Amino acid sequence: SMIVKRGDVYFADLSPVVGSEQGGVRPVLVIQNDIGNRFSPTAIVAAITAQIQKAKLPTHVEIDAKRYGFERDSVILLEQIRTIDKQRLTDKITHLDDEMMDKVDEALQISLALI
Amino acid sequence: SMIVKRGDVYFADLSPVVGSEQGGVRPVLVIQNDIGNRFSPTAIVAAITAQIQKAKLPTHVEIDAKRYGFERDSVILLEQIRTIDKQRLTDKITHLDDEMMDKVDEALQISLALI
RNA sequence: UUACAUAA
Ligand code: NA
Repeated sequence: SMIVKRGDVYFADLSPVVGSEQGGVRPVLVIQNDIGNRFSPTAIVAAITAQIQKAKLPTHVEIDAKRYGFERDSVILLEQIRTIDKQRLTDKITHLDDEMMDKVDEALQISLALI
Repeated sequence: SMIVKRGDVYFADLSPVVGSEQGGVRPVLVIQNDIGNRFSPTAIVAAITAQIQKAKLPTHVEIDAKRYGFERDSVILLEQIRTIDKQRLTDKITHLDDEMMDKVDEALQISLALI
């Protein structure tokens, strides 16, 4: 399988889904550790949306599109995470810096009560 | 949406899946924080399996069925996470104690590179 | 009447 790295953002097809799950083709952020990312057929990712541009919850991290290379201002949803097989991935969009990933890590810890 | 709690174990159908995403009806462990569990229509869960013969990865936590009231000795796969609509949850099996959840937390931190 | 894969 393709190698990916924590911090990578890829388009992925998350369909089909049930109820309030996030579906469709959308950007996703790789949040699995890099050992699994190297050896496993699967990655763990967080959904990104543009339906909001500002964080509503402490599990949200805003992405400034111009700074980070996105089409529009988006938000990473650390309450919407899932293990996906790498075949769902298509094109790599970008790789987020440490400033962003530190915010992602805090949001993930809150999301999963690891605080 | 129904109230669930971190530490709860429910059956859920994780299918349909692609590739090596954990599929089928199986127990899942709620790992989302309880504020999210109260206010959101989705729950973040980890898949559980009974294939205890596979090599134990650092993202795996073993469940002794006699102690914890399961049908057979099982393994919590913290590399297999899903955010699912609560309507997927069916029968409640049990609620895991703090000793078990401390091991889950450690494995989750390894899975998501939050060590 | 409830997987496979994945950690030098
Ligand atoms: Na693909």
